[PDB]
Amino acid sequence: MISDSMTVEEIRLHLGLALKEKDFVVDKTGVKTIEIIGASFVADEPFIFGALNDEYIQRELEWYKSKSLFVKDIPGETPKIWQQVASSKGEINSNYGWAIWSEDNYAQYDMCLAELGQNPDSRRGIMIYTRPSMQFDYNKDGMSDFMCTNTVQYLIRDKKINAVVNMRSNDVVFGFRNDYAWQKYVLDKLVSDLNAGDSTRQYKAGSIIWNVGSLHVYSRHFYLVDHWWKTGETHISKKDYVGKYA
Amino acid sequence: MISDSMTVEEIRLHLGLALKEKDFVVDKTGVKTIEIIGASFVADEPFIFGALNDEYIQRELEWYKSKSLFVKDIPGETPKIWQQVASSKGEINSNYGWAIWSEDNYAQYDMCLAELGQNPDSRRGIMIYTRPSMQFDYNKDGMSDFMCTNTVQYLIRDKKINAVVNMRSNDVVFGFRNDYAWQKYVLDKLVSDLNAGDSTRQYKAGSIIWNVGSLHVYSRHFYLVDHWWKTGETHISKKDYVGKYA
Amino acid sequence: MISDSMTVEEIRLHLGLALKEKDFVVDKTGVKTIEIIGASFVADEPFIFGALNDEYIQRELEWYKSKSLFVKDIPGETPKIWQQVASSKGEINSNYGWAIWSEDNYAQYDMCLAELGQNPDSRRGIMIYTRPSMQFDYNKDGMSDFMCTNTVQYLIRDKKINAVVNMRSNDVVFGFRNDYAWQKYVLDKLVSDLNAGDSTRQYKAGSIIWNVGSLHVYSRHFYLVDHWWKTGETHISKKDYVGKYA
Amino acid sequence: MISDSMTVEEIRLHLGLALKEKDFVVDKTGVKTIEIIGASFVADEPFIFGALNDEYIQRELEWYKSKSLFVKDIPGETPKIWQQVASSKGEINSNYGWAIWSEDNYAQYDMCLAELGQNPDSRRGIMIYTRPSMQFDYNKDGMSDFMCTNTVQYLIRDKKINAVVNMRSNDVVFGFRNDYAWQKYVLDKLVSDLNAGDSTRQYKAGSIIWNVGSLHVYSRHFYLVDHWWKTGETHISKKDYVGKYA
Ligand SMILES: Nc1ccn([C@H]2C[C@H](O)[C@@H](COP(=O)(O)O)O2)c(=O)n1
Ligand SMILES: Nc1ccn([C@H]2C[C@H](O)[C@@H](COP(=O)(O)O)O2)c(=O)n1
Ligand SMILES: Nc1ccn([C@H]2C[C@H](O)[C@@H](COP(=O)(O)O)O2)c(=O)n1
Ligand SMILES: Nc1ccn([C@H]2C[C@H](O)[C@@H](COP(=O)(O)O)O2)c(=O)n1
Repeated sequence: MISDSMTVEEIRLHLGLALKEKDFVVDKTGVKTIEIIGASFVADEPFIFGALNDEYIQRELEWYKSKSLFVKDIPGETPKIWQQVASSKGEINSNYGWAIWSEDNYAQYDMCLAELGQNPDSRRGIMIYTRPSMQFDYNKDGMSDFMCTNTVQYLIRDKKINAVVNMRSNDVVFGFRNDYAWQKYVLDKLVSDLNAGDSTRQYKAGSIIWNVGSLHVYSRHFYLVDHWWKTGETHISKKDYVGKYA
Repeated sequence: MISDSMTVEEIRLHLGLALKEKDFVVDKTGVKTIEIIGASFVADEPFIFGALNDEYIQRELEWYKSKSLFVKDIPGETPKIWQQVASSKGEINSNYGWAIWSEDNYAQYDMCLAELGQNPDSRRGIMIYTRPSMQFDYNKDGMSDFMCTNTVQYLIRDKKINAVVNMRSNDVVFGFRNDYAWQKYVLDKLVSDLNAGDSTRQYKAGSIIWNVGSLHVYSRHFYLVDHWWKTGETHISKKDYVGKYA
Repeated sequence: MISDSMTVEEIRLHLGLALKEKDFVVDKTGVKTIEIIGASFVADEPFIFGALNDEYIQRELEWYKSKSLFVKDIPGETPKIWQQVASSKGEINSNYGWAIWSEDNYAQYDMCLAELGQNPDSRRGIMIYTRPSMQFDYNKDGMSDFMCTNTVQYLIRDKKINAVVNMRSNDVVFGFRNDYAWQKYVLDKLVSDLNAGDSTRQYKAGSIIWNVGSLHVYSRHFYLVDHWWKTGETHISKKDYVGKYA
Repeated sequence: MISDSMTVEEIRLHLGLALKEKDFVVDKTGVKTIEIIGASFVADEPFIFGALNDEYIQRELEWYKSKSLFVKDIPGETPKIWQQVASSKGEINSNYGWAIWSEDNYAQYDMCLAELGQNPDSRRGIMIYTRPSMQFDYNKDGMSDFMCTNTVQYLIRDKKINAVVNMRSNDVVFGFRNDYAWQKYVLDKLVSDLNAGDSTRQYKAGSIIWNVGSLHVYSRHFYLVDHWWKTGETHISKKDYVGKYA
């Protein structure tokens, strides 16, 4: 059986409770955050707070597909968040396409596919993003990029494929929305590739279980939580917002 | 805030429900298991079903401390479970002492200690057990040992250090009891070392949160689940047991 | 006066000298090239090395005429070189017909025609291919197509119309042959259209001056340079070739 | 290899030959010019004919740094050449600081720096000054300013950075001296910024290659060419000059 987990709605409630109680934690940049530690929930919605920007997600998907570890290869103008985190040559660590499709990271996609193709019940169907050398690699050439995704395991039960996503650190507003788009993409891909290998498999995408060490909102997005707490709306324009989180 | 997780007592209940409903899954050895996928609970007891064998746990601790990748170096008679999984030269992968203390695995314990000593609020305080090359390493020289522990992250909040344990696969009866004893040991050690570096820290051991891709019971231990379901006792002698799981 | 420039024969000689001296530069694909920087010569021959394929050039002319930015609209089977450089929807940037005849690129042909029709001596008769936004456009939707032609200026002196072609990057073997066919076409067109406006003009096509930032040969075509260096023949079948550039 | 180009001394010779032969072309103002079409030379001197006025060049540098498209913002008294070419509100197009540093022109300097910092061997390292809409923009609000510089490309070879400057039109006497001072400034800046990003790069300024569609001298400066032809002096006072170009 799949575990009886929280949903995104209940995560929203706990994040609102945390802000209500001023349970703040100081980020490495010096700014405040609210936070749930050891979060586990079914990702039954594609975002938590904020708006869906399918345009950005598609540019990031194309970058993942290229497997490039240089932020300039992100289609179009590179987001400043990617610029500030990059090395002195424009390099990073956290291209998730490189992580699962590069032979440099030991063919994570292909090996998980072969595993599950040979034994559908396997507990060893897993894609390993992070690496032991990350202790030293995260600030190579002055980058600041310690891999936030650790592992994603895939379990086929009742002809549905469930993903168990293990993250170290996930921003609620931008992080989860982008990362979920990615994990949903890869799950759909895996289902396709297994079904294409044998037409009697008839697998379907199951649940994505999201496990996060520190799931947090930054102070600049507190107004989103505050507004939802008052009104029940998961998004406002920063201009239309009124309340103490200015 | 720390998430509102299940406790061991609730995990027992769900496993008892899975057996009651005959929710069986076939293991790679061909034997049946019951199973919870994407389990997440606070490890608030040192075992789930069965009895505590402090003698064995101490021998396995001594083996971890040696950092030896050979099963003959387990003090005394090497258990058969370790023999059947070892390579042709008696080698394995899953010595957790090697994983956190060897320089070959990039000094996991020391680097996580240095991180947390420099920034107590860090989300980057983590010990990475598994590795990308595990896709190929798990059956080197004919061993069968795919690393079950992925990562353990440590978060200091309110002067308590919480451990978030991410496992791929965990046997409920033997695995959890031994693995919990290990993770408790390391958490206590980390607290001590951080406190020894500065006497004003005054950190204390917090919660151990257990995240398991597949948390399962093998058919040979079904009689334990069944007996608990009927009586509420978490252990019987296999000889004293009466019921249909013989 | 028109400047005393190199000819194609002298370009051949310098390219042979570069290969002789192993003056190699590593392409972005990881492969080797020889190269002349800041090349300037009169294009007094329709190719440098290799053979003329009038069949391909005509298919590319028809695509230019359609002004389509999708590579599938190239008549017949699309060359793989155009496929690998295209976006995820089959789109590119470098349709030169779009560049000079589209109203989206500000009517370059028509405006240059009007300029030269009004003042034959003008220094402002120019067709601008590239654009400032090319810094961001070159990898839109995952294409890899940074416009190689910058500008072509047209100067009418002594009743002859001279073209000054400014390119960023030009492949010696395929690039120059195709691109020259195009630039010769447009020059002949411009002469026709100006003569048709006034029968007393009697303009004639003059010289095409080719200016290239990086004029290069890829390693897979080194055998052409090598063979010419030994024999003086500007083409061999790859099968008939014998020498160290296999 | 860098192409074997003419030097400034040879350009002087060809201009002296053109005047000797009365190879005149009528300017748009109705005045005569001598002219070299498709000129390409290494700028190995900071001027061709005339005298260096470091005072004026510094004022024009300060104007470029402000990025202002209004000629009144040139420090001190705005030169009449800039007044007669400006629009009804004093606006122009050809502030080169605006061209390379404004976000309105798509961040030319920064993007070329990011390209070359990521791949030193790149052929895509370029600053695009002009734009397709210049066909309409050159006489906006009655200005007369059609961008004279098209593109400048930068190529790093043998740890030297070579600039390839592509101009549509360049006055030999005032234009080249001012424009060269500008391009030298930017090349030195780019070297500094690349070296500051990584101390092992150790790049040095290479050659500036000057490519001009129409390189010309106006009739009011013919006395300079004539005097040099006779004596070899690259400058005279107009009062001290004696000869038929009065
Ligand atoms: N795909 C990603 C990459 C990064 N992060 C966020 C999580 C943290 O807010 C920050 C990483 O910081 P740290 O390394 O300090 O956790 O980036 C994320 O949510 N998802
Ligand atoms: N420290 C460990 C090592 C192994 N296992 C158990 C979990 C599975 O029952 C088995 C590994 O099998 P698989 O690799 O098929 O998951 O070993 C465990 O519980 N804890
Ligand atoms: N009409 C074209 C289009 C492209 N290229 C060649 C020049 C380079 O070999 C490559 C472009 O690569 P880069 O953008 O890296 O210069 O394509 C060319 O010669 N002519
Ligand atoms: N930075 C600049 C700007 C302009 N010009 C000169 C070249 C021509 O003499 C004139 C522009 O005229 P046209 O647009 O007719 O070429 O200005 C120049 O030399 N350099």
